[PDB]
Amino acid sequence: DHIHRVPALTEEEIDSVAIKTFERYALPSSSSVKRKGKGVTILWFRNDLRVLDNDALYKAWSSSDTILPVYCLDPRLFHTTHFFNFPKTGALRGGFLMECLVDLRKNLMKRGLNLLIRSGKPEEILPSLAKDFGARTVFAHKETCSEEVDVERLVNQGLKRVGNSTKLELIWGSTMYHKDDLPFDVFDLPDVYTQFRKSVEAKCSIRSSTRIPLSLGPTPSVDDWGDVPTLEKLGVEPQEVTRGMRFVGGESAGVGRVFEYFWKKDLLKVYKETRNGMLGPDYSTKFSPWLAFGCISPRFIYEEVQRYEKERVANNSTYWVLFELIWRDYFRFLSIKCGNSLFHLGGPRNVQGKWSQDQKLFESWRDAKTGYPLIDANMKELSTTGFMSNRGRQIVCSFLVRDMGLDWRMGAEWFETCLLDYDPCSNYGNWTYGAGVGNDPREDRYFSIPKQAQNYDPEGEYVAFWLQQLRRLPKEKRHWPGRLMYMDTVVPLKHG
Ligand SMILES: Cc1cc2nc3c(=O)[nH]c(=O)nc-3n(C[C@H](O)[C@H](O)[C@H](O)COP(=O)(O)OP(=O)(O)OC[C@H]3O[C@@H](n4cnc5c(N)ncnc54)[C@H](O)[C@@H]3O)c2cc1C
Ligand SMILES: Nc1nc(=O)c2c([nH]1)NC[C@@H]1CN(c3ccc(C(=O)N[C@@H](CCC(=O)O)C(=O)O)cc3)CN21
Repeated sequence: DHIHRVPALTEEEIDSVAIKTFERYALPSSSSVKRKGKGVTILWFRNDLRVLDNDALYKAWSSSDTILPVYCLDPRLFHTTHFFNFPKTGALRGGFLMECLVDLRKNLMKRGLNLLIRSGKPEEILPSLAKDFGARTVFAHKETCSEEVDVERLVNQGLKRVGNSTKLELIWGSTMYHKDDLPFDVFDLPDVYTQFRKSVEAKCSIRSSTRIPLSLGPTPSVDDWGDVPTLEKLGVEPQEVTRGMRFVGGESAGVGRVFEYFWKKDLLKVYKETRNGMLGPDYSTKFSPWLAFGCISPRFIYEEVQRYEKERVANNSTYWVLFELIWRDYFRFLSIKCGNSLFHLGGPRNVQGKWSQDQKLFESWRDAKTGYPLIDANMKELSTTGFMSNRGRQIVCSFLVRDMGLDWRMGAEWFETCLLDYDPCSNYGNWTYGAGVGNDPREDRYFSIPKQAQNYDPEGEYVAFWLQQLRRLPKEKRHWPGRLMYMDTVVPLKHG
């Protein structure tokens, strides 16, 4: 078949939906906020590429009279992964990022601002801009993992080294439940998801999304706002989606997908019954890439769900989308409690010894040549589109770790290279769980390829779509085609 744009909306539809959505959440009046004499501030964007429900943007605006929005294309983002040195950012996510930047500049311009784009390290670019424009502060969202917090440290020290006079203000964001509202400090986050969930749902409230004014200007006088970099300048060979889902970067496209899934298609009311699907855009929200880049936020999604429940229907599916967003919150907070044990072979559980790093075995998994259609189709979906269904990710993870016996980080780093929605907290969090090195032993499980195939792809419709040489075969053969109609198997399945 062809490439399915996600969202499937036309460029005009995306623009009108974005306008209506921005309109719906616009700040009624800026009456009560005085900006006179507050000076210049720099807003440093990272993975919060949106205008809507952006607390850093709001705080920057309300504490200044002029804002200089900046995005730094950090050279380290295009180097290599930590342990196995795969590309740090694969071509597909890189392409999605560029679309996100183009859209952010466009949306900032609509509110009277613009986005200064520079290529280089934030700790070198920001202190320089702060001095040049006499900014009193640099606002940004707080991140949680080692690499990102190290950059925060370098930027903070860079600003001090040019004087006091300039402060880095990090704002908590990204989560549906706010860190400050939790019924426990993250150091004491429950190691069992169910307990974390029951606690926040019983003792916490979700904050309303932050309303942003329609007028946010002016910016300082800038001679060159910068071109959006090209992947080629960054040393990445562009790659386009040849088949399947083609996700469209940017906040505009993101709110367009929320509109598309919830309202236009009215699929939210059946979400829970379909979320284990693997084929097509319809089986789940597909919000992950926009959430990862911060093109959309969970507080916004929650308010849309509330409106849906009021106007259309409230049931187990409308609630389940929130259940899943809580999983995202959980791994984000867990990243703080775990620190770098999140990336260590033994994981947070600080487990065992073992594991092979057999390059040949790994490559067969990576290149979709394991000989098992269920596995191969998923790995091909990933390298072709930068996305994989949640069901598929759990399965390929179990296969790599349990059937192939490989160092789980090889799989985690490959996902890091390929996923449009790559998020360290969620990626490594879910990998530690699947690998059995997280701190909830009740989640340690082996996925039977035959059973999974039977339960989630009975007609072999999914593997057939991705592995066209199986399309002619009847089911039964689709999943056990044999070595001639398909290919040899690289390893026996660990469980009979
Ligand atoms: C090995 C492995 C690696 C993963 N890597 C990532 C990753 O790098 N980034 C990422 O965002 N998700 C990751 N996931 C979680 C989950 O598979 C994806 O969020 C989901 O497939 C994204 O598609 P969706 O938006 O249609 O999902 P939906 O089912 O529509 O869920 C809605 C939202 O809930 C959140 N969510 C749902 N399930 C999970 C989960 N298990 N953990 C965390 N958040 C969840 C996401 O933000 C998602 O967009 C991983 C899962 C596994 C098993
Ligand atoms: N977005 C993102 N953020 C990250 O921080 C991150 C990724 N992705 N991808 C995976 C890598 C690997 N992660 C790691 C892994 C190990 C240490 C580590 O062992 N640190 C030592 C101290 C420094 C040293 O001696 O190496 C430690 O004792 O914790 C740090 C970060 C950070 N990683």
